[PDB]
Amino acid sequence: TIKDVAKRANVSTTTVSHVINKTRFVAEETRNAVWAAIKELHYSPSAVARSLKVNHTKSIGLLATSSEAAYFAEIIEAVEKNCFQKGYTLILGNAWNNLEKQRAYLSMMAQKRVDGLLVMCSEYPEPLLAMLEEYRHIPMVVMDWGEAKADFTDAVIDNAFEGGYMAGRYLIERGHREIGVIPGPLERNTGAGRLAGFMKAMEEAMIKVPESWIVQGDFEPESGYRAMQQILSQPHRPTAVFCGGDIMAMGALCAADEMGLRVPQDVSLIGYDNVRNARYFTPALTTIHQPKDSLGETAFNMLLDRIVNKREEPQSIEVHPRLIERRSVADGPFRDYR
Amino acid sequence: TIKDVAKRANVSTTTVSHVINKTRFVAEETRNAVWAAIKELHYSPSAVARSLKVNHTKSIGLLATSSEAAYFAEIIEAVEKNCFQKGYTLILGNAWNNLEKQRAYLSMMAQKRVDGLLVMCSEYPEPLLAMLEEYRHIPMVVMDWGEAKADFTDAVIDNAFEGGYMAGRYLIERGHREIGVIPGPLERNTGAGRLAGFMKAMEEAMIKVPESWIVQGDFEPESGYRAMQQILSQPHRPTAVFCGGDIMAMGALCAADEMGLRVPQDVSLIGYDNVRNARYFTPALTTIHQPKDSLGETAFNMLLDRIVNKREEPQSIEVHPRLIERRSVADGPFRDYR
DNA sequence: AACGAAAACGTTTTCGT
DNA sequence: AACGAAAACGTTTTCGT
Ligand code: HPA
Ligand code: HPA
Repeated sequence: TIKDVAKRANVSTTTVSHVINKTRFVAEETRNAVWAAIKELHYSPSAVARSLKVNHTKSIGLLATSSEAAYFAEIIEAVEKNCFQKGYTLILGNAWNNLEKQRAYLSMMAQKRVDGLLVMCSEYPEPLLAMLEEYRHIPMVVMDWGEAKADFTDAVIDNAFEGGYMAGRYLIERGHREIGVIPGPLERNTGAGRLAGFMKAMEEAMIKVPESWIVQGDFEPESGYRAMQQILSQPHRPTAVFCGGDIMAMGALCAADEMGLRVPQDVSLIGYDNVRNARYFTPALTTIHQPKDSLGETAFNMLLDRIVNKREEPQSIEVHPRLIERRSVADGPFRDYR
Repeated sequence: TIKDVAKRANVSTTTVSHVINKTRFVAEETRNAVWAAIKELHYSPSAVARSLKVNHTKSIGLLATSSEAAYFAEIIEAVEKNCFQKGYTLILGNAWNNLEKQRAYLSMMAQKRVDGLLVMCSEYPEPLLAMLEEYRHIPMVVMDWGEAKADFTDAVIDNAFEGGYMAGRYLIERGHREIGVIPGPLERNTGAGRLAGFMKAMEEAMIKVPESWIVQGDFEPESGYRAMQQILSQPHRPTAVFCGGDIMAMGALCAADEMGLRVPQDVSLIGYDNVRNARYFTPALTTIHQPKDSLGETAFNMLLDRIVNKREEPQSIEVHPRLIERRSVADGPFRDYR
C-alpha cells in the first residue's frame, strides 16, 4: 500500500516514507503530490510493518489484577492519560491473581513485543516473582510493592505503613482508645502494610487490639459489610474503626446503618484510599488519601526513562499518603483528657 | 531469532514454525529438539512478524469515553474477560468526548491494525459519525446507541426508554404523584432515552413535571449533589425522585442527608444502572438494572462474528433493563387509593 | 514419510549520484 | 539539490522431492 501510494504519486516509496515521517527534505511539489495520493488512496500507514523494522511498538502493557475496583480503576485511567500523551498505546490485561492467567498475558505481551511493562499484581508469590524475572529483558515497573522485592525492576513505593500509622494516630488523638480494624488481604502491601502502620501507633499508645476486633477484608464492600457486623455484633464493641480501604468502608457504613447504629455518633469510622467519591459516602468519609494519579504518572515515567534513556539500573520512588478529614469521625472518650 | 532456533536444532525455520504452530506433522525427535532450543534460546515468537504475514493482529481496540466511572468500568472489565478467553489483546483508549482525541486514537488504532473496533463514545455528533465511517472497513460495533444511527456497524441496543418507563411506573404504583428527575446528558442515549421512558409513564398518568423539578446531571456524583439540593431547596418539593444514574444517585443521597432529610422517609429515590455496589449505598438503592456483562459479551460477539465469519451486513441486538427493589423507596400518598 | 528453499508481507534506511 | 534501488526486519507457506 505504501507502494500504491508511491505510484499514484510517481515517486519512490522511499520518498513517500520520507514525507510521511518528515525524515529528510522533500520538495513542496513532491510533498504535496504524496499527500494527495495519501489521501485519495485513503492510506493508513502500517504500524505493524513499521515496528517490524524500527524495533519498538510504541505500546505499553498493563498487567493488572482487575479493573472494576475504584482504587485500581482510578490508577488505570491515570496511566492511560499518560500513554496517550506521550504517544503510547495501552494494552490492559487483568490476571485476577491467577498464576496461569498471569503466565499467559505475560507471554502474550512479550510476543506482541510491548516496549515496557507496568505491573500491578497485588500478590507476589515466589512463583510469580519467578516468571516476572524471565522477562527482565522487557523493561518494567512494579506499581504496588512496599519495599523493593527485586533487582530486575523499577518500583514506585506508597508508604502504606506511614498511612496506617497516620490513621491510628488520628483516632488516638480524637479520644479513642477502643479501636477495631478490618484490614485488607495480608498478602498485599496495602493489606499488611497499612495494618502494621496502624498497629505501631497502637503499641505506641499502649492500646491493645482484642483479636475479636480485627477482621480480615478483601477490599470488596461485601467484606466490609460482614466485618462491621461481626464487630458491632458483640457484647463489648469499640468506638472507632479503622477500615483498610474505602470501598469496604462503604460496606462497613451500610451495616452500621442496618443495625441502626449511627456514624459517627455511635461508631467512628476511618478509611483509606480516598477514592474519587468517598466524599459522597454518607457520611462524607474521613480517610487517608493515596496519590493515585501520581502513582500512575510516576510509574509511566520511570518506564519511559528506562525505555528511552535505556536504563539498566533499578530504581524506586516513594510517594506519600495523607489524611483527609471529612465527617465520619467524632471525638472519643479521652479527647479532653490529654 | 526463529533462525536462531532453527540452527541450535539443526532443522529449518520452516520446521520450527511448523512445530510451534502444529501446522503439519513433525517427528517427535524433531519436535523435541525444537522445543529444546526454543527453550534454552529462551525464544519468544514475534507476533509482530507473524501478523505482518497472516494479516491480523488478534487484538481489539476499545475506543471509549472514560474508564473510572463505575458504569463504564464494569462494562470494560467484561469486554476484557471476553478478549482474554477468545485469545484477543485489548487496547483501551479514552477519548473523553473530544473529537481530536477521538480522531487520534481512531487512527492510532487503524495503524496498529486492530482486527475490530468496539465503540463507546457517549455522544455522537455528525462530525464523529463521519470519522467513524471512514473506518467502515475496520469491523466495528457501537455499544451505546439507542436506535441504529448508521448502516456501517453493529449495534447493541439497551432499551433505555423502557427502563425510564419502568422507573416512573414504579413510583406511580407506590403512591407517588409528585416526582422530580435529574436526567443525565441529553446528548447521550442513557441520558435522553431514560428520561423519555420516564416521561411517557408520567403523561400516561397525567402527572406533570414542574420544570423546576427537573435538573440536568452529568452522571457524576457531584451533579447529583447539586440537583437534589436544588430540588429539596424549594417551597414545594416532590416526594419522590427519579435519578438518571446510580452514581449521581449516590450524590443525591448525600445531600438529602446533609439537609437532614431522610431517605426514604422524607424523599424516595430511585436510580438507574444497578452498579456493582449500589446495594451498599445507604440506604440500599432501589434501581433499574442494566445488564452490563451481557452488554459486553454481546458486543464482543457480534464483532467476532463479523471478524471471523466475515460478515458484511449490519446487525443489532437488544438487551433488557429490569427493576431491582432495595430500600430507597417507600409508599407515596396515593398508594392506598388505587 | 518427513522435511527444505525461497518468496512474500509492508515498511525504513543506507548509499548512492 | 533532490531523490531512487535494494536490502533487511522476522515470520508463514507454497511447492517441491
Ligand atoms: O488490592 C486492592 N484492591 C482494591 N482496592 C485497594 N486499595 C488498596 N489496595 C487495594
Ligand atoms: O454516560 C454515562 N456515564 C456514566 N455512567 C453512565 N450510566 C449510563 N450512562 C452513563
